[PDB]
Amino acid sequence: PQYPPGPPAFPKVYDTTRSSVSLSWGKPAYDGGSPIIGYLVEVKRADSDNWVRCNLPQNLQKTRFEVTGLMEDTQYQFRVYAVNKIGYSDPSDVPDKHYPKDI
Repeated sequence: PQYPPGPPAFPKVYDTTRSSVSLSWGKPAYDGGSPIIGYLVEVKRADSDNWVRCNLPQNLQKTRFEVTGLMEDTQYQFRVYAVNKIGYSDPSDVPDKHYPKDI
């Protein structure tokens, strides 16, 4: 008997550019009894209700991802799913709203 994994641990922004935001997280506390196969990153405009998927899970084995194609001076929010062969974790929201900016 196997379940979807738990939420990714400690998600954060760790870099930005004027057109991208880079997120990092840690492996979930539990994997539901089947190995983690990937992660799924979703991004929305902070002033929006429409989340957009940024990648295919099997394409994202590492616990970091650069979200590209973002508009400078526009605020975004992010959430990350852990995935295994059973399904998707509860998403782990990335705290706060974030601008893509040259820092």
